[PDB]
Amino acid sequence: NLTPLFEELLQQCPPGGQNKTAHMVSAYQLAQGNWMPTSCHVFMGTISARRTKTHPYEAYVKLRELVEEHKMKTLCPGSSLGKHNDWIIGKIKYQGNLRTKHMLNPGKVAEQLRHNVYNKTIGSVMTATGIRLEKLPVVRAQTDTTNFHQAIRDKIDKEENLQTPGLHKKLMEVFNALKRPELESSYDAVEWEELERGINRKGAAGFFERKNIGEILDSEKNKVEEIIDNLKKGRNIKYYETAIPKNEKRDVNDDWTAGDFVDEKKPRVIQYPEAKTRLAITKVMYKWVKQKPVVIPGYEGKTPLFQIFDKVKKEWDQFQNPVAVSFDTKAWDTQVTTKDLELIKDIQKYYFKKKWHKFIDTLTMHMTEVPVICADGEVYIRKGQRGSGQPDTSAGNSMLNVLTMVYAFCEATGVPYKSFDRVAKIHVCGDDGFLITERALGEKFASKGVQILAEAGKPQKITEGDKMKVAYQFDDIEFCSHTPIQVRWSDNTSSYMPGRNTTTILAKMATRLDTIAYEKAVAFSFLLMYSWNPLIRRICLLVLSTELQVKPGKSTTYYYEGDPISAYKEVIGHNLFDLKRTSFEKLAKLNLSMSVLGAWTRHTSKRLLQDCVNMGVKEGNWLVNADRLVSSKTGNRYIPGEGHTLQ
Repeated sequence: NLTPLFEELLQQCPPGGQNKTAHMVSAYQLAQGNWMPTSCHVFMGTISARRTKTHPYEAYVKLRELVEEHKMKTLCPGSSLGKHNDWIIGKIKYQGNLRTKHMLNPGKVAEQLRHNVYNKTIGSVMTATGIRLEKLPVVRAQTDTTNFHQAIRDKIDKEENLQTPGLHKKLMEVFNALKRPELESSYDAVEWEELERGINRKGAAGFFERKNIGEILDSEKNKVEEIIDNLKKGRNIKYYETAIPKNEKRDVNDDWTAGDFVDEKKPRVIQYPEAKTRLAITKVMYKWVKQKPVVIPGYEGKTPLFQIFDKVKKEWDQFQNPVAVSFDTKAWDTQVTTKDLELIKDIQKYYFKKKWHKFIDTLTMHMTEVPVICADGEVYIRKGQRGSGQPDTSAGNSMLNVLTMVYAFCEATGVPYKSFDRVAKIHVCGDDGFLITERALGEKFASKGVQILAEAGKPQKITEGDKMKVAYQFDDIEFCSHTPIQVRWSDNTSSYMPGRNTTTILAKMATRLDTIAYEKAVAFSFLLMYSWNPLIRRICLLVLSTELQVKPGKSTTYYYEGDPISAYKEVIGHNLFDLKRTSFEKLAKLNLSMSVLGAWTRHTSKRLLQDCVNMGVKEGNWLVNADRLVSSKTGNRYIPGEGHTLQ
């Protein structure tokens, strides 16, 4: 009866190792009585206990006392600064004002010297149909400096999470089972041309950096190569990261993205090393941080969003009663421990050539304890954790996440590490992800996994009944802020597309953070993902019919060469005209938020179709005739030119 209070309390106990020297009892076992707790040091949901005719309520109180005693005996151990970073001291000009409780705020340096706006064409397309933009949810809002200081105190300002003893030994036991020995010690850095190929010249400037990436590349490339050598030999350098709030002017991505969802998952606190330091890290570790080739099992950072759910359902279909168990770690970046970072270090040393291990052993040391500069000049010393702007973020988090989840899953079920790829499939993109396995294993892992994942220091989001999110049918999987939605093509074949709430799609489509060429690029980018949504599909076509003489802009996720309907068929595998049905039920779910907020009218759907037909019945070759129902209504079809989709 009193069993849950033990389970909730067990999520607060310090991680311990196997203690065979005493009796280790379960949370349900404690609720049965005749058991008095002997230590709040917990291991796999068990604690050392003695049998002594106890009342349950007493056992909890002794545990509450055991835990409270330790909490007031293991708080403020103390923050220390590493010598290799002493150089930052000489830069303080004023006293510190962060009022941090767990990390040093040694002072402030001297300072140096964006709005949410609507896309004029798209927005005029929506409004003309009765969509009320004001009713759409806010997206990509910025935050004030006072919330920023409190945000850092709220989420960053935390000591490293305690982890189970010897864990990283076990995590290496898992990695050895999925190493790719045909590549051991085979990675080398790439040359300047390969690095500059896929790069944004507008890469974010450091706090002490004046020039962007494109400027740093065009003129100070020699400076970057100097950084590498000092690291190549194990020499300290001026490592610092700049802290700005998400959607500040310098929240700019160095590398390509798969969609707007990546920006949505960025923490409230963006932390990145200098443009020059990022370039040095990227030129050296290119094959890792960009996962070329992919050696992280189930890493979907390169999988385009329109492929992922087709790719997964092919795995889904091979199980007897599959479930998908979601990973939902609370603010992952703040939970990377120092010991976790050397686990990636020891892994990066595995795949890199012998001539770079000193580089890695050194750069890890800096990342063990990083000096960070706020936008306003306040300086704090972060104990470990992952900076969202580091080049190793997605690569390092992803490989970190798989090992951690496999450990939690395998130890929860009894499945041996070497047998995993046989009884389960996993897919991750940074901290977000899930695993597929049989309902038996999935329900077992989902119930015990929350506590185990607390013992490894990756606490999950508080959920109902302390159980991980379990998907029992395919299109309930949630991944990368999207979810599978079925479509049936004209040839009676089925595929899945990335589904998402209609409200969210409209908002992210109608806005930007501070031209008509751009809006056609957005229209195409959204069309590749959301052609299942008849509202979006037709809005997108209308924008594409707008001033056909203009070429599409190239600043966003995708753009097209030539006729766009061809580009759709090139990557999707079917012509847009072949979309005959969108999954009936799932569309109802995703459109509900539209009616919840009242963002549309009872005739909005019809007014949009009727708006598209008006442009479509006129004689000639019109984009809107790609829509099967529009073409069914106009009697004419769209005949595509040549087309190609490019990033």
